[PDB]
Amino acid sequence: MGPVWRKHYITYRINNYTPDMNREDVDYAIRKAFQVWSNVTPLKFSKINTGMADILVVFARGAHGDDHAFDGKGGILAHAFGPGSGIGGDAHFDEDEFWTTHSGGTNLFLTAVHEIGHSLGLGHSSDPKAVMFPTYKYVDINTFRLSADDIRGIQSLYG
Ligand SMILES: CC(C)[C@H](C(=O)O)N(CCNC(=O)c1ccccc1)S(=O)(=O)c1ccc(-c2ccccc2)cc1
Ligand SMILES: [Ca+2]
Ligand SMILES: [Ca+2]
Ligand SMILES: [Ca+2]
Ligand SMILES: [Zn+2]
Ligand SMILES: [Zn+2]
Repeated sequence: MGPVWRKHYITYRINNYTPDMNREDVDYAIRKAFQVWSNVTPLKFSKINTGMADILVVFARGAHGDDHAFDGKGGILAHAFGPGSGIGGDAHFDEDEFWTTHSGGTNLFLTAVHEIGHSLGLGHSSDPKAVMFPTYKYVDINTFRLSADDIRGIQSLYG
């Protein structure tokens, strides 16, 4: 399991914004990614604009303060630490990627769904249709859904 969030009201803060996208588009993509997980669990997420939140969302290139430097364009897209104090929960996105709302570049929403999975304590699935499969995919977002494996994985932690 890992430890899990021992409370069901979890705060997040967007630390900074990628210049690849409009700020409002970043806000929407992240809020909707959290919503994917709250739709199948009792978890509730709340965005805050001041102070430290449980989950800090950061855009950064190369070394960014946590022993896990990003690698430039391509390769690693993002990473997130599992539930825990401090850096635990935080989700970091590689600014050397080109973040988009569509099929071009790297889709922020889909990547955020995957990283938030890790922020909540999920590892990787072996189901190729699962969002927690370790390989990037792009699917039409308005028909994107969590796979059976994703749903029961997250419910095994937060049911
Ligand atoms: C660094 C790691 C935390 C990260 C991730 O899983 O989020 N990546 C995976 C790195 N490779 C592996 O962990 C691995 C594990 C077993 C065998 C081989 C390699 S990723 O950045 O390539 C990455 C990959 C995919 C997605 C993703 C998946 C589905 C939809 C959108 C994005 C996001 C980041
Ligand atoms: Ca990269
Ligand atoms: Ca944290
Ligand atoms: Ca970028
Ligand atoms: Zn990091
Ligand atoms: Zn992953």
